Amino acid sequence: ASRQLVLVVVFVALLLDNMLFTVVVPIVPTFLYDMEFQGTGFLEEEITRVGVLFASKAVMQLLVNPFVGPLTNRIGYHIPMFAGFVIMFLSTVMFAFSGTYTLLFVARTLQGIGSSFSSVAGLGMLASVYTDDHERGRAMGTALGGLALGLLVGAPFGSVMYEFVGKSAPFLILAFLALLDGALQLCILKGTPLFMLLKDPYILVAAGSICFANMGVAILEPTLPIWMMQTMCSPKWQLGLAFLPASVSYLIGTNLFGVLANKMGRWLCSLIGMLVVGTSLLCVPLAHNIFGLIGPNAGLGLAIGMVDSSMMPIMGHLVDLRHTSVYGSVYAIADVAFCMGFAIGPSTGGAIVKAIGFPWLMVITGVINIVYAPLCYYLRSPPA
Amino acid sequence: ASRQLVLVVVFVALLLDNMLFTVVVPIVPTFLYDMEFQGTGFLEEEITRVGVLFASKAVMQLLVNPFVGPLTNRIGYHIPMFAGFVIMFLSTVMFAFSGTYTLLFVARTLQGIGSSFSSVAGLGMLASVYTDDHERGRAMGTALGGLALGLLVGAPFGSVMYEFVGKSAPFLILAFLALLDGALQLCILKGTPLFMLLKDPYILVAAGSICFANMGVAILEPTLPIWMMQTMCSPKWQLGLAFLPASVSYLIGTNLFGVLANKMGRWLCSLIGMLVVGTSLLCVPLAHNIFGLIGPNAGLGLAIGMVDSSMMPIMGHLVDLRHTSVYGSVYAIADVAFCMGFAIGPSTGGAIVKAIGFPWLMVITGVINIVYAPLCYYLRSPPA
Ligand SMILES: COC(=O)[C@H]1[C@H]2C[C@@H]3c4[nH]c5cc(OC)ccc5c4CCN3C[C@H]2C[C@@H](OC(=O)c2cc(OC)c(OC)c(OC)c2)[C@@H]1OC
Ligand SMILES: COC(=O)[C@H]1[C@H]2C[C@@H]3c4[nH]c5cc(OC)ccc5c4CCN3C[C@H]2C[C@@H](OC(=O)c2cc(OC)c(OC)c(OC)c2)[C@@H]1OC
Repeated sequence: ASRQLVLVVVFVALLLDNMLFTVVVPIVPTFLYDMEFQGTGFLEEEITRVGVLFASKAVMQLLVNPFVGPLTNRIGYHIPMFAGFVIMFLSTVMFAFSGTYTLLFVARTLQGIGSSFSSVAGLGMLASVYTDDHERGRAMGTALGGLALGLLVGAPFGSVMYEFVGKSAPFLILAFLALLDGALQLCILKGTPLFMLLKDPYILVAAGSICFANMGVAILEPTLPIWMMQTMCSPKWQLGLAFLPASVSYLIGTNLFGVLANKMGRWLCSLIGMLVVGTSLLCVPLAHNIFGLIGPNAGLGLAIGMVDSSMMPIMGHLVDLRHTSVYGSVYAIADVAFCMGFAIGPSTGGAIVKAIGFPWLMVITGVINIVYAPLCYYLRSPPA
Repeated sequence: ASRQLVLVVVFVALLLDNMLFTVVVPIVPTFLYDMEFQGTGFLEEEITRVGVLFASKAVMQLLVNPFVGPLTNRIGYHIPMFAGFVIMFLSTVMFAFSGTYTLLFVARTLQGIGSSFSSVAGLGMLASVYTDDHERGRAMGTALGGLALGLLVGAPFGSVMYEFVGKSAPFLILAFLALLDGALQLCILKGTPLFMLLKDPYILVAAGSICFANMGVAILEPTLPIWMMQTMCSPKWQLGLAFLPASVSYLIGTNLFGVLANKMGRWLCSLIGMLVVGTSLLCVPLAHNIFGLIGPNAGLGLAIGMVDSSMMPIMGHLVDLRHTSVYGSVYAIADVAFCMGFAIGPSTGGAIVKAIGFPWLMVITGVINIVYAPLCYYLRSPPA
């Protein structure tokens, strides 16, 4: 029993969750194309179903989030984390051994449930173990940076491993890593609820800004590989590599602008980030080769880093100013915003790409971001 | 008689016209203040009249512009140019000796008529003298360079000279320069009309682009000095110097982006420059000292330079692609945009500032520019 073991456990759990989220994007469209028969343009018939597949995790996470907290209060913290590891291992094995469409849907649903359980339980355990105030910050920083590390490491992993070792290599590797995390976890040892926090306009503006900024990436996952295979004629191992700028630029932007944004005002950072997201999504569907998506994706990642570094401190400041705040107050609002974006984006986006073209979806999302960007003016000098 | 005299005549005429347009900015409100009266404040009662006074030039420029063409065809070019000198000299003398509000109105009106006549006749004479189709570009370029140069030394001239020499000095100097231009002038010697060009959407979008880009500076003239004397409490000689960044930044931006815009697309330059304007007009009314306007004014000038350097070649290309083009079709389409901007901006700005607050006007203009910015996506790849 030591304070570092819980940190390493939460680190590995969040890394595994984000890696399993990201790895699926290069793999599902390629597998669905391969099972029927770069050859054919029949993917338009399946776009609504591939889009609805991705939203299952967000929908189940939203459905299961409110019940997690009371369970942790009445039966502790370790058992919900063990449940999360078991569900994650079941999800990864089901992904590895699935052959049809329904099995992948079940895998995504189970992954959503396990992710919600593991996230809430791990945050609770890290809060409970450290009781120094200042120390909690350096622990939460490392644990939350683990998510970005997993996102960076796992984006081109699946696409490269699918065409070389097979369809069951990355999922079994993630299963072994989850088994290691579970084995490590085997050796261990209030105020203003969220629905009141979402009742004031100042928090709602920030949450909507975060959701609309992340919908650029939310609706680019299930629709970009299909677009690449239909038009660009790129090989199957480069589909995951097109998302590397979206992660590297995000990490660079979040570090640099967490350093710099306090000097020139946070609302200006949010406005410029939203505008850059809109312009980047507008310029995305003009590329005729894989090298042409290096620019717009990088700009997109930089603008999302802009918004995510300029909005969280504003949310914390508002919660401290007008309500009573706890350690995880900002986390619940951020998670609700992310899940709402990931659950509303793909489900409507698939319908839009069947009804009309893929570029019109990008133009619509960019225009929505640009129109919403002026509304960040409200956040400056928030009244008590 | 030669070909380098007409160039200097058109140069001096455009230079003096722009100086007389710009030097009235910090003289009218200060004259009203020191004729009606730290300082008791009532300028909110007269802001509407001050705003309406500035629109007369644009209004009867638009009213008189259609009639100058057939007159030039029937009776030549030199006589309408000499009439411009006579009307401009009358306007500057009237500005020098005016004491009441009606005289300033009629002087501005005369300046509008003289500016329209001088501009049309001068461009006609420059086109008539040169008939090489290569040196004509340099001939227009020098005159428009003088047009740009006037607005640099026009704004921080009246404000500085007013508090040190008096109210009758700069107008008399401009009158002497006008008489010199007339003395120089004394020793001298068709397709797709405009109303059909304003019928296709691809030109109307560009015209609205230029107009809504210049409305930010159009509504900033009559209302910024009054705001400065009401809040910032600056001396009377610093009102004119607050517009120098909007001139220098505009010149720098127009040079750089005329060099650079073709590499990254003209529509993207316009889209980026219509958002810098919206942010600049939003950060303008937050300053609490004179030194806080150096940033937003420079940004506004840079964005206007971006738009004006990325839109004119688009208009020329569109007119060549879909219609029949002449020497100054882009000139006419730009004039109809500038005059509409200067005629619609100040009046409604005065009404808004007397109805709601001054900062709300800049917020509305910035929101309008941001909303209209996505519509520049249409201008890429226009069909034939
Ligand atoms: C699945 O990806 C995630 O799930 C994370 C990211 C979401 C999004 C994203 N997805 C991609 C998928 C790709 O595959 C092809 C490629 C690129 C991207 C990008 C690029 C852009 N990107 C940003 C990532 C943001 C992460 O969230 C946090 O960093 C965070 C930080 C906090 O501390 C301040 C929080 O506390 C308040 C917090 O509360 C919930 C969350 C978020 O959840 C952990
Ligand atoms: C009165 O100001 C004008 O009247 C000129 C400018 C309008 C606007 C402006 N006003 C100010 C007043 C101030 O006092 C306090 C301070 C700052 C500014 C700024 C800063 C920003 N600025 C830009 C200036 C632009 C000029 O117009 C052209 O340069 C032009 C070029 C062309 O060549 C391509 C044309 O041909 C197609 C053309 O056709 C009609 C016009 C325009 O008309 C001549």
